[PDB]
Amino acid sequence: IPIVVERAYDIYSRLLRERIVCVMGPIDDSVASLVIAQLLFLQSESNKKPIHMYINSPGGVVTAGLAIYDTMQYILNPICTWCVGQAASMGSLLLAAGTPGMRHSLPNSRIMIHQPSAIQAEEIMKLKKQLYNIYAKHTKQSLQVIESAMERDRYMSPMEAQEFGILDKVLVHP
Amino acid sequence: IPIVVERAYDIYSRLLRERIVCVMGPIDDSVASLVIAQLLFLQSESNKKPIHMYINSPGGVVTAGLAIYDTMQYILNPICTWCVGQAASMGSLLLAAGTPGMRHSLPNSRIMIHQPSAIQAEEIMKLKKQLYNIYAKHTKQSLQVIESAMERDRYMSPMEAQEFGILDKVLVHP
Amino acid sequence: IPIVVAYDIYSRLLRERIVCVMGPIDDSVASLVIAQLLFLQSESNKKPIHMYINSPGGVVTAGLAIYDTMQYILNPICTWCVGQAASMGSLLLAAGTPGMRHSLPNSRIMIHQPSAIQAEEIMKLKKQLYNIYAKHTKQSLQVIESAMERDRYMSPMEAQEFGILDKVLVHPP
Amino acid sequence: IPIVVERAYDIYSRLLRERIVCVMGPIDDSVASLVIAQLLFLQSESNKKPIHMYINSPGGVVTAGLAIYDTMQYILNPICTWCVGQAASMGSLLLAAGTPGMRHSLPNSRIMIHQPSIQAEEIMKLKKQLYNIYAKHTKQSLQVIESAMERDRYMSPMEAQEFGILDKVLVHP
Amino acid sequence: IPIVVAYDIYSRLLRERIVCVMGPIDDSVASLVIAQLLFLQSESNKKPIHMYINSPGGVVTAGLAIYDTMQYILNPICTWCVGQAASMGSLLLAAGTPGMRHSLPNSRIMIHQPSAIQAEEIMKLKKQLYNIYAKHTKQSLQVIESAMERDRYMSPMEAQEFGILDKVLVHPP
Amino acid sequence: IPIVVERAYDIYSRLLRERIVCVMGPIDDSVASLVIAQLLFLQSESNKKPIHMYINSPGGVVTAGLAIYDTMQYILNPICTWCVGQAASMGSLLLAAGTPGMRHSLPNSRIMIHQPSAIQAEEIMKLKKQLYNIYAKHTKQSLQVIESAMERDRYMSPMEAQEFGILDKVLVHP
Amino acid sequence: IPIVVERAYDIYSRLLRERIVCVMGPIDDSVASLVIAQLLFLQSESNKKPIHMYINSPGGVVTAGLAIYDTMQYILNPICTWCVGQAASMGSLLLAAGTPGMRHSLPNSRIMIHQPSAIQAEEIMKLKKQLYNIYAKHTKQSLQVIESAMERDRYMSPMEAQEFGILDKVLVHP
Amino acid sequence: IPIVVERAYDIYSRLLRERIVCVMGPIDDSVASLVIAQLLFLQSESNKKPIHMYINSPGGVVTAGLAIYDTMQYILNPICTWCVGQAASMGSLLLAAGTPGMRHSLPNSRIMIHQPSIQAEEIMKLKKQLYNIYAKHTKQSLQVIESAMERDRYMSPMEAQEFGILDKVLVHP
Amino acid sequence: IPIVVERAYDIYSRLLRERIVCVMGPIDDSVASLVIAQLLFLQSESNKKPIHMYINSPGGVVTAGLAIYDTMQYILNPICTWCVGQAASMGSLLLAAGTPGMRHSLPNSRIMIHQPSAIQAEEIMKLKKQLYNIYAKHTKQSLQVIESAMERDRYMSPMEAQEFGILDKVLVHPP
Amino acid sequence: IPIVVAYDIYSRLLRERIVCVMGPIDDSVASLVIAQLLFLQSESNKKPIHMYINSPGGVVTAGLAIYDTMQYILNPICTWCVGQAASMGSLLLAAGTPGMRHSLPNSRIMIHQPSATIAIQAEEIMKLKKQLYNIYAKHTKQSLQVIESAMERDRYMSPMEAQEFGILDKVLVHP
Ligand SMILES: C#Cc1cccc(CN2CCC3=C(C2)C(=O)N(Cc2ccc(Cl)cc2)C2=NCCN23)c1
Ligand SMILES: C#Cc1cccc(CN2CCC3=C(C2)C(=O)N(Cc2ccc(Cl)cc2)C2=NCCN23)c1
Ligand SMILES: C#Cc1cccc(CN2CCC3=C(C2)C(=O)N(Cc2ccc(Cl)cc2)C2=NCCN23)c1
Ligand SMILES: C#Cc1cccc(CN2CCC3=C(C2)C(=O)N(Cc2ccc(Cl)cc2)C2=NCCN23)c1
Ligand SMILES: C#Cc1cccc(CN2CCC3=C(C2)C(=O)N(Cc2ccc(Cl)cc2)C2=NCCN23)c1
Ligand SMILES: C#Cc1cccc(CN2CCC3=C(C2)C(=O)N(Cc2ccc(Cl)cc2)C2=NCCN23)c1
Ligand SMILES: C#Cc1cccc(CN2CCC3=C(C2)C(=O)N(Cc2ccc(Cl)cc2)C2=NCCN23)c1
Ligand SMILES: C#Cc1cccc(CN2CCC3=C(C2)C(=O)N(Cc2ccc(Cl)cc2)C2=NCCN23)c1
Ligand SMILES: C#Cc1cccc(CN2CCC3=C(C2)C(=O)N(Cc2ccc(Cl)cc2)C2=NCCN23)c1
Ligand SMILES: C#Cc1cccc(CN2CCC3=C(C2)C(=O)N(Cc2ccc(Cl)cc2)C2=NCCN23)c1
Repeated sequence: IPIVVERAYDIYSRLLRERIVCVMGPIDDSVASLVIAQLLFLQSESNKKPIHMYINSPGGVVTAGLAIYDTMQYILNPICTWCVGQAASMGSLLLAAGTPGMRHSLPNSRIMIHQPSAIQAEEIMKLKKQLYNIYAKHTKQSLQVIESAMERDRYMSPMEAQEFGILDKVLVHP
Repeated sequence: IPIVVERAYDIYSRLLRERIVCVMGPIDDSVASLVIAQLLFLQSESNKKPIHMYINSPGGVVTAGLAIYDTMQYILNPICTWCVGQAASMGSLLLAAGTPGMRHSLPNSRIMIHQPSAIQAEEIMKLKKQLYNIYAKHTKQSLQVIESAMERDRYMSPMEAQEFGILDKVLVHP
Repeated sequence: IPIVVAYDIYSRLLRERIVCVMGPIDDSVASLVIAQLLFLQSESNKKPIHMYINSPGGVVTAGLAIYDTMQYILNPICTWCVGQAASMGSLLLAAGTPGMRHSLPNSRIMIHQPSAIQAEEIMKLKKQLYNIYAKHTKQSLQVIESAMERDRYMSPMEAQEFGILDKVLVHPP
Repeated sequence: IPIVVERAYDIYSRLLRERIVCVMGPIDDSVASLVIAQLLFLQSESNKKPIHMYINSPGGVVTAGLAIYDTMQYILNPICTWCVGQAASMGSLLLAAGTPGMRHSLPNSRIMIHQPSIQAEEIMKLKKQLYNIYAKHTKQSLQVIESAMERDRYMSPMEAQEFGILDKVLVHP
Repeated sequence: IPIVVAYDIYSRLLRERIVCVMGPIDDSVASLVIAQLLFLQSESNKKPIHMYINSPGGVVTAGLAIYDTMQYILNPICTWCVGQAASMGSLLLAAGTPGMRHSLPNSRIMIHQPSAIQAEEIMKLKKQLYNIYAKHTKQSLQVIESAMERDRYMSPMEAQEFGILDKVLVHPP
Repeated sequence: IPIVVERAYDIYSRLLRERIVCVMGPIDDSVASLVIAQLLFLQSESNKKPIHMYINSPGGVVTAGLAIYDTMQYILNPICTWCVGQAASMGSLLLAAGTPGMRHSLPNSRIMIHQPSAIQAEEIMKLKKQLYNIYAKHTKQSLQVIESAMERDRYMSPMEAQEFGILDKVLVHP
Repeated sequence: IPIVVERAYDIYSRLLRERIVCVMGPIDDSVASLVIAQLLFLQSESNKKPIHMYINSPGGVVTAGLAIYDTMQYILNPICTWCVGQAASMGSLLLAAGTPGMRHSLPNSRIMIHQPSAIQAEEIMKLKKQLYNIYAKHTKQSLQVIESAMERDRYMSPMEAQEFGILDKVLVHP
Repeated sequence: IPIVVERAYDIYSRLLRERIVCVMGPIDDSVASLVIAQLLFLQSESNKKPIHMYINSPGGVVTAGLAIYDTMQYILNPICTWCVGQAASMGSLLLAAGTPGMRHSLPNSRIMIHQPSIQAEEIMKLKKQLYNIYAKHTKQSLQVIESAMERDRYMSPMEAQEFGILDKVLVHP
Repeated sequence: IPIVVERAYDIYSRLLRERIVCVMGPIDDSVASLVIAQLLFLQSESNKKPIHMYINSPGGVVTAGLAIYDTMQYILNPICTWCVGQAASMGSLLLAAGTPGMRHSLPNSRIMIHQPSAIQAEEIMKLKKQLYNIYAKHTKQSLQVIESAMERDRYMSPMEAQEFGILDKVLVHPP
Repeated sequence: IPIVVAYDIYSRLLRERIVCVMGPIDDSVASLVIAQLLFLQSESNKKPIHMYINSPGGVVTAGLAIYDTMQYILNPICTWCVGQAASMGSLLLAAGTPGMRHSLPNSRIMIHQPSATIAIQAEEIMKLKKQLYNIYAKHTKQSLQVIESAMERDRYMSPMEAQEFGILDKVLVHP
């Protein structure tokens, strides 16, 4: 990982200085802990300067993704979400959880809300319903529209995602 | 692990200077030794200022969880416990052992006191009864209610765990 | 391992004169524990050292090397058990200074030994353990021998009654 | 496995023709199914002729050993148990479960009723089933069985005879 | 395994009343050797059995199970060592009928034992071996004990002098 | 393994009915037990008819080679040894231990008496001297000539091994 | 492997009844022992009925291949060799070792005399020279022509092999 | 590995500043190179100040242990050897090679000169080098060293003192 | 790796500051590139000052051994070779390749010039003959003598290696 | 890796304008060698650059990337072979600037390519081989047919034979 200088930082530390938090790759408890630590640090530096979440994630552990979601809801800051590459499963929940008006995608990204695939059947569906309710709330779709949509094994383009309510804006340049 | 200026710390060192101790992931002896060392250290800086324990944990080794528990009870400081993600098995014992009035969860966490399925049968039950007595004391439920509940292979929402006495506050914002 | 203020937290512990024995005891754990005991003795021959024990046991000869160093140095040694002290773990707990052997209340202590050398050597080593435990608990050889045959754990108060430790502590005295 | 002629038979088939069932090596569901099939087979050939069970086992899966134990008790035949090598844990339960007066060991065998090492309550429910079985067939009290089982040790055939696990120690026919 | 005239060659050996003990001894080797000894006894209680031993040793309790069966049956047993008889191998060689323990001239014999159970059990097993070896070599316990401490092999003639075997054979007598 | 009619045998059973014993590949205890069983069996069919041992072997376990050797010396039969391919280490000891006048090789075989580089140092040398004495006896070379030759990490042609006394006849045709 | 009937044989046993010996695949000591056993059996059934060796082999252990060669030279029978697929390294030596006039190849086979790639440098070259001398003898080329040719890492077609003297005949139908 | 301050030093660097060289765990070429580098370094700082070698080793590669032995003999410094835990095989050779009067053990250590378990002649040439080294430093005859080394056993520090491997058994400074 | 004292260094760096280069363990291309880098650096610091090479090795890759050899011959510096533990196969070639009069062993070392047992047969012999010519040259023995001693799978003591020409002095203590 | 005075020793070599090509060539080695060559060119596009080669070969496309970078930069490039230069290693050796390609005396050089690459179609493997034929022809000044016949031969050359063939200019013992 390369070093940059004005002051020396490895490049990911330099991104944190810009108020950017990276969510790349599968989400597990360790990624969630490092993402949460950064969200709370950046709020500490300022309650109202926007925070940017870069998402390129195929998904990951549901409870770890919900821990990130709950922290995003908890801090006061506007949070801008940006999808590069893809946002599948828990990645798309975090993308849709950004501050309204500030959820973005680059033009070739792929977005999926279908969930892939130790605990009991009652617990798996309780978690499933929590996802149904988060998605309904942030997309402004009905529970039934969410449930039928998550049953489809397929990706959407940024513009379909925009029309469904996961995203507000599709980019190309600044 | 990103670096943050304040004066250059990795972000987990910065959490500790905020008096936050992280309990993420399975508990084993090496997790316990690190958590204990940090609790004693924060006590030595100040025996009055509260300490905050952040818990996202599926449980782990019982004796190592009991070492953390005993240290929490030993130090003078008030201890605020916070659940994000999940607090299951020993994770939820540590959450319930926070200072009364100061046990919290974020809204989408999942809490389980049922214990997961080399020592003798007498020893396994002796440990199990040590857990029954700890949970009964911090929830103020009777031993028989703790015993029947832990037989249920379940998971509870934050609001149920509040009513049961595992925690005090379910918060969404500051 | 976090950094405190510059100091990684385990080096800060050593600055308090705390030596940690967490986990299976083998030769390199023993080499590090011994290095630390001799270092702390050279800082002050008389100031107490604190040994934090959370351990399932380990290699007998490595255990006896730590034991021999503990008896060698001039310092008083406070032992503290958290979590557990099983097998060689509990030998090191029992070997602290008379009056300064402690446990927190939910610890489990065991002196039974779990199940390459000849049979005569295994028995010689076993009798060295019987003699060490008899000396520091003040029990007879026969009592130690019969107790070590029972595959069970003791609570802190029962270990206190048997003579493995002196005090079960809930809060700071 | 060599063949013996009389008709051609592998040697283990010859033994079963002798009314001998072998319980060798760890007990698991597979072993239990084969042992049970053989006990039931021999009963259907005659529910009066004795059945011989040859045991050389370190033990194994408790529920699999209980399945064999129950079948032994269910069939009408007298059952002679013979210990060669060792009978440890479930091994020694099956040996002690033979028909009274018909439980034997060769002279250099080792016998252990200590058990080695699913939810905590279920582990003790199973252990209680073993205490009740050992008490019934040895005629010791429950308290004597429990103390004996926490001792991590083997017995000689003569000690196991005194305790009630066996009736006879042999040398020759 | 070739076929001779119908008979695989190892079954033809059993027809000569030869039982092979080749290789590490474990519980299934012992179960097969015992099955064969009892089979051959039922063919003729009095006809000699021949035991071919080429073995580095193995599990002690499995070894003692074969030993106990050898002493149990009525038959005389000729032991023959080819290649080697180490540890439990050499116990079974020494345990043949007095006068009928043999070796070919380039065999190596060892009674030293190589280097999960408690230390007391390992010593009990070791003393059972001392008593077996003392009985069949006619040496005192002290002599057996000192010899087993030496990590070395003996030639056939030295094993003959020590009492492990009776005859070193080059050609058919 | 093909089957041949004569009355249906696999071809290795047919070799045995011709009084041929195969010693192919590394020698270990299980090879030795099978070779010994066949030598005794062929002796029991007839103590006078020659037995033929076919050897293509890089050597193997010393004690197992010595068991075969001792059996060869024990039985009454003349034994013809034949080397094709190679006879190295214990393989070449068995070749040299054939009945005098009846040791052969095919033309392109390679023969080595040098020994390849858990027991004590005294035991390893005791075994080594047992081999020195066996080779000296069947080649009728002196102990010191056998000792220096075996130090040479070499391989010899059939004609050299004839001159050294390892074998008697090098044949191309009947 | 399927069974055929007039009399039941697995198909490879039926091939042996036709006096066909298969050398397929890499040549090691085990293949050589089974090939040798069959060559000697078939001579036993008849001293002068031709034997057929089918070769599709990338090569293998040199000493094991020389053991097969020496047996082919030893038996009295005419031996017809047939190459299908390929004959590389030791496979091509066995192909060229057939009775003159009776070495054949199907039209798409590939033939290589280049040798691919524990013993000392002196031994590797002694073996190499044995191959040089066998190839020179059966191809009627000079040692120098063989040595320079084996240095070329390349396959020949059946007709080049015919012209070089490895083969006598290239087929297409009976 | 914790840091100690005076300047920052990992604890093993602090020990070397004390003129202490650690020989822990198996001896191989890597360990030997580091030990040798340290002995030579300490000599260059002073060829008179004693060097202390702390040994807790089951042994290891003979030639690597001989490299250390030769360096120990080569440097001019007095060398104090200290055994904690165990000194077995090459371990015990290095312990016995300390400067006379300066060879120590803690009280519960175990010491073995039996060696555990390339061409046969070369294995004995090496073993002969070890016999000569042990005879020189213990002052026993070659015949006494050879018989002692074939016994598969450990000695206590007091026995090893009688034999000439050590001079002093300690408890405290 | 322990640390030693201005300035502080790991002990292997401190060795190089003394002009000591270590060849411990099996010789492969990366060991050779490191030893070579160290030889050429030491030559640039002083072209005339001796370099010391410490050898405890069982041998290794021949071409990598020869690459060290050629560098040792290339530099202007005198090179003292020291054998502790063992110098086998390529290790003993490097030991013999030190400056005449400066090749040493401690007393209990074992020395072996026998080579242990993908390239063609002709290349293996080409490389073996290069080893014969290097050993002949630095021991002052004939080719035939070197060829016959290398067929023997044995080790030499320091004193027989001395008599054979592989080294000059067996030392027990400093001078 | 030892420190010289702070400076790990491989960084000290880069300060001498030496670039090391040790061991097998793959994309990561090529990236690091290219980075170093362009670095040294930016320090001075006239001071010679030194490539040390001890290599059995490696991935063709990654060798060709180094070759093209050597040809692209302006500096004179001296190539030095120690140990061996096989397959893509010998291409790089031969690609140094004329008059400046060297070998130490016991090196082994091979232009035969071993029987690497993602697996590829038959026409692509031959297209690559013909790229290597051309590069070797241009720098050895041999005709394509001599190059082709020579690479068919599975063998190593000595340095003096490599010098006659046009792969290197100078074989040397000392400086
Ligand atoms: C897992 C988790 C989690 C997620 C959302 C909220 C909380 C509640 N927690 C509860 C407690 C708490 C909080 C916030 C806080 O944001 N800060 C300031 C701070 C934090 C981190 C850094 Cl690096 C710098 C500054 C804080 N300083 C003392 C306590 N405290 C948990
Ligand atoms: C395992 C364990 C364990 C758990 C709970 C209590 C104790 C008792 N122990 C007993 C001894 C003791 C203690 C507290 C202590 O809290 N501090 C101050 C300190 C500690 C760590 C750090 Cl990083 C900084 C400051 C202390 N300084 C000397 C001894 N000592 C053990
Ligand atoms: C293995 C071992 C071992 C265990 C217990 C005692 C001894 C004897 N040893 C014997 C020698 C000795 C000793 C003590 C000593 O404690 N110190 C001072 C010192 C040590 C380490 C550190 Cl970090 C700082 C200071 C010491 N300085 C020179 C010699 N020396 C061994
Ligand atoms: C698992 C199990 C099991 C164990 C103990 C008793 C039963 C009850 N069972 C109940 C049913 C039953 C039984 C006996 C039986 O002993 N025999 C005769 C028989 C059995 C086996 C063989 Cl080989 C030959 C003959 C039987 N013939 C039909 C049904 N039947 C189960
Ligand atoms: C484990 C074991 C064991 C070892 C030594 C003796 C005994 C006692 N056992 C005790 C019982 C017993 C025996 C002998 C017996 O030798 N035979 C005859 C028989 C056996 C096998 C074969 Cl193939 C052919 C014939 C026998 N027939 C019914 C019971 N019975 C155990
Ligand atoms: C291991 C071994 C061993 C090696 C060499 C000699 C002996 C002595 N032994 C001693 C005993 C003995 C022998 C020969 C014997 O050759 N035969 C005839 C026989 C054997 C095998 C087969 Cl298939 C067919 C026929 C024999 N029949 C009864 C006993 N017996 C051992
Ligand atoms: C390895 C090998 C080897 C290769 C070439 C020749 C020999 C010499 N050998 C030497 C001895 C010998 C031979 C031939 C022989 O061809 N036959 C007839 C026979 C063989 C096998 C089968 Cl199935 C059927 C018939 C034979 N009958 C007794 C001895 N004998 C070895
Ligand atoms: C392997 C090895 C080996 C073992 C025993 C003696 C020798 C001879 N060698 C011979 C050469 C030699 C020596 C000593 C020396 O002890 N020192 C001083 C020094 C060494 C190391 C450190 Cl870290 C600091 C200072 C020395 N400085 C230059 C040459 N040199 C080898
Ligand atoms: C692989 C290799 C190799 C082996 C033997 C000789 C050469 C020739 N090479 C030829 C080129 C060359 C050389 C020497 C040189 O020794 N130095 C000075 C220097 C080198 C390294 C360090 Cl660390 C410090 C100083 C040098 N500076 C520019 C070119 N150059 C190679
Ligand atoms: C893969 C590749 C590649 C290979 C050969 C040439 C080019 C073209 N490239 C084209 C671009 C380019 C080049 C050269 C350049 O040599 N330098 C100077 C520099 C480079 C590296 C370092 Cl570490 C320090 C200085 C340069 N500075 C900006 C752009 N640039 C590619």
